[PDB]
Amino acid sequence: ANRTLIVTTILEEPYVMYRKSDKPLYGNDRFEGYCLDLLKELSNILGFIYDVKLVPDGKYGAQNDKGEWNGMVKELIDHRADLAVAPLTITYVREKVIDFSKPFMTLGISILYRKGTPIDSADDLAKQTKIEYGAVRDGSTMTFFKKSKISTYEKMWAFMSSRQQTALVRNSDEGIQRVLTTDYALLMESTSIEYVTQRNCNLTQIGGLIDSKGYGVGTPIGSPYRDKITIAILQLQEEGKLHMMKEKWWRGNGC
Ligand SMILES: N[C@@H](C[C@]1(C(=O)O)C[C@H]2OC[C@@H](O)[C@@H](O)[C@H]2O1)C(=O)O
Repeated sequence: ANRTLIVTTILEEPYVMYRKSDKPLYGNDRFEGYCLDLLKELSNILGFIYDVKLVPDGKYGAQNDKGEWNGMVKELIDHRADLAVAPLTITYVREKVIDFSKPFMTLGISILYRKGTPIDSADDLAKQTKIEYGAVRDGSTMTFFKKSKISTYEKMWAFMSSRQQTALVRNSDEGIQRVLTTDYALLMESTSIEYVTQRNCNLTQIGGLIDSKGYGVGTPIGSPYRDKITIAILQLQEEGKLHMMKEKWWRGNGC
């Protein structure tokens, strides 16, 4: 408990954001959000100090054809970060190469679209071509479709990848702008959809959850921190703190 832990993260509202201030902010103070509040709580419970670095390449983490990982996942593999604290989705393929705490938040893939249409499910998207749909390129949602053996999701992946230049987007902001200004539905995690729909009363989640998973803190395989982090997350849940943090960043208060 002396060396400063390096934490890798990624910009994604309301998890991780640049704090605004009339005066200059330095180091960790530049960042705010649900995950920064979480990290602070974890650091208090476990008694460590930390240095927040964005993932250099700006990516969550995916495998290329040669099987090579990038993004926050690779930062951990290569021991360039001690922890990843982000909306980092716990997946089977990632568990092969990094360890995750128990989840601090649960979510599933769902659909962000506008209100007032006859679209009620992924099946409604899949059976037509007029409304475009896609996902953020190279994250867990995209990979879910790429790897699905379910007929509907296979059809959807065929659509997304055949029209990849338009259907797949670079980040959440691009995807939301597409929903706002074109006839487009974004495949998106339910937690992130909820943030958006609270802030724009024209937008809605369409249908239910397409899968069921969690965000967890990532560590390099074998890290002693992983189980300690799980214990801390369990404590925060027990204390009602995870609920309070969600309400602070999704609803409003407090503050
Ligand atoms: N959390 C995902 C990344 C991503 C997704 O693939 O869904 C990218 C971006 O997509 C929109 C929304 O789901 C947000 O939480 C982000 O999650 C991951 O860990 O790969």
